[PDB]
Amino acid sequence: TPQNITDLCAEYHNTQIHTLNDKIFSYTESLAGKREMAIITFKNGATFQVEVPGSQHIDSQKKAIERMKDTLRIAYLTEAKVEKLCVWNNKTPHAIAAISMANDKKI
Amino acid sequence: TPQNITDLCAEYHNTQIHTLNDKIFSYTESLAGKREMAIITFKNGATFQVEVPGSQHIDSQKKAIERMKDTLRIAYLTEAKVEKLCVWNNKTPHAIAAISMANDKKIE
Amino acid sequence: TPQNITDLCAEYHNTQIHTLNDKIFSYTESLAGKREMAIITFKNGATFQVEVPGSQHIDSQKKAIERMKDTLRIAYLTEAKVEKLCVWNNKTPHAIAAISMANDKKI
Amino acid sequence: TPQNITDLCAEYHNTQIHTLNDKIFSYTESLAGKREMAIITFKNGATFQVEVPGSQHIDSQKKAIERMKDTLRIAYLTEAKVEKLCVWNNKTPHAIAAISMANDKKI
Amino acid sequence: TPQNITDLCAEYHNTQIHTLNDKIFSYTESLAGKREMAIITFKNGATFQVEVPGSQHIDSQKKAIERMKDTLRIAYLTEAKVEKLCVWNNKTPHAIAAISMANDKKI
Ligand SMILES: OC[C@H]1O[C@@H](O)[C@H](O)[C@@H](O)[C@H]1O
Ligand SMILES: OC[C@H]1O[C@@H](O)[C@H](O)[C@@H](O)[C@H]1O
Ligand SMILES: OC[C@H]1O[C@@H](O)[C@H](O)[C@@H](O)[C@H]1O
Ligand SMILES: OC[C@H]1O[C@@H](O)[C@H](O)[C@@H](O)[C@H]1O
Ligand SMILES: OC[C@H]1O[C@@H](O)[C@H](O)[C@@H](O)[C@H]1O
Ligand SMILES: [Cl-]
Ligand SMILES: [Cl-]
Ligand SMILES: [Cl-]
Ligand SMILES: [Cl-]
Ligand SMILES: [Cl-]
Repeated sequence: TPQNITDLCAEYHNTQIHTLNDKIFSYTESLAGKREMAIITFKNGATFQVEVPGSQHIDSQKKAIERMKDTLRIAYLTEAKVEKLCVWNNKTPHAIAAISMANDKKI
Repeated sequence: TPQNITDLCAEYHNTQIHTLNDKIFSYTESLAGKREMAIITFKNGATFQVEVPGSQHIDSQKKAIERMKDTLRIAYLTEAKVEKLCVWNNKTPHAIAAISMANDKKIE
Repeated sequence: TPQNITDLCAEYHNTQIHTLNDKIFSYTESLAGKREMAIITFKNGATFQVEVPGSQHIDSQKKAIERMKDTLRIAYLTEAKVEKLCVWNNKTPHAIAAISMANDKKI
Repeated sequence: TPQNITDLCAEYHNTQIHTLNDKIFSYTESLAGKREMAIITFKNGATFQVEVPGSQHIDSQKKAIERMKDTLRIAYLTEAKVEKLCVWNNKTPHAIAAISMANDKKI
Repeated sequence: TPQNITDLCAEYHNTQIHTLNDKIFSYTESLAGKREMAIITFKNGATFQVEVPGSQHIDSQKKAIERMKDTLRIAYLTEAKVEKLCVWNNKTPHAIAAISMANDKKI
């Protein structure tokens, strides 16, 4: 089992780490058919999505996808500082796989 | 896959964007039979709903409909600034498809 | 489709609007068998319930009942001002059908 | 239908009211097998549980039990004043059946 | 039935108590297939996980695992002081079984 987001990311193909050390700039969610997703951006312009659930996901991910959208909403609303995101880069926008938050970390 | 609410809205018929850049003024929710819905207004009278679930909605939307109602309630309570709404304009009040929030975006 | 709580209320038999313009004074919830319900009161003495789910409710209402209890709890804990309640008056206490909140509204 | 926690409590065998008028001192929760429960204590030492779900619970209580655990967590974190608890006194620690909160009530 | 996290811990093999009396330093969560988990750390370098649901877990634990992840996220965001963690020591990082929070306690 990995002990941090960097080592978790390294277990998967087509993933990279983005280091943000920043709060989320915008949050978007949709209930439109076939676009039931969230999108977040950072102030520089970096954009990310939580993918629409689909056949690329296994059953255990269904709940985790819903959790990630809860997490991003509350993070946005509390202006919580996001440390890193693990993403799949074979999607546009990049698709969120994991998130870390560590407000007090010296950078 | 769209990158923002405006491009998202352009994928659908009978939709438009409202640019609000303002907090929600009132939040109403109902459990009454056949009116299981939410209604929000902004200070000068602009009014929106989250539709009662029905045969126009597919199963993948059911969770997202419940999520939107949660988002609107917490936005109302925290006085969070709503940037845009994507709505269907073939309903009255206009029916919410998507929402974006971006507090620090400089308005022009 | 109604655009406000007053118009929504007028659609049903056995309903009325209470205008409170006040925060909730007390919140009570129960997990006891056949009394899985919530009760709120206001400082003016008014008492209301969120009814136990039963045969008088249709399937589409089950989720909304749980949502109403969530909404009343967070309103209570944040001292959110409640504008109006739409209630059924053929139950004692009066059974909540809809709630509206509008902090800045002038009175 | 009862109008308050005291009258609700008196409808059940093996129950009693505790008048606390105080915030929760500690909150404990467990995911360990057969001990999927919550425990709260007050500064006077009073200790209570939200029981592990079981065959003594009817289906309508499962959701209410999960809600009660949500309510206690948020009450703990916001330091909300608990007015009264209704508890089953045939379990040790006594098992929570209902809760009431009423911050502005005189004591 | 145990009345506290220490006595709860002593009912299970391969467990131990960590006393932290400190807020969570970082929170990490993942939706990646087969790594649907959460990881928290403390200032002192100590790292803990909430395990991916699996065949080591009984059905009644599934809801409680999801609840624990909710509790840790909200604790991290509010800077709530964690008192003790009960963990399994036959996993790396140590797997969380229970958590207690008691802000006003004398150390
Ligand atoms: O688990 C979800 C992931 O599934 C992979 O197969 C896909 O390449 C990724 O882009 C992401 O969708
Ligand atoms: O997905 C929900 C939408 O479904 C469409 O068919 C309808 O025209 C819209 O008004 C909206 O109800
Ligand atoms: O939908 C809930 C309502 O159902 C009605 O039939 C009943 O008369 C009301 O008191 C209320 O229970
Ligand atoms: O519904 C839960 C309750 O069920 C009763 O039968 C039992 O005596 C109580 O202690 C409590 O467990
Ligand atoms: O219930 C979860 C636990 O199950 C045990 O059998 C295992 O040894 C622990 O490490 C933990 O996984
Ligand atoms: Cl892979
Ligand atoms: Cl793509
Ligand atoms: Cl009617
Ligand atoms: Cl009884
Ligand atoms: Cl064991």
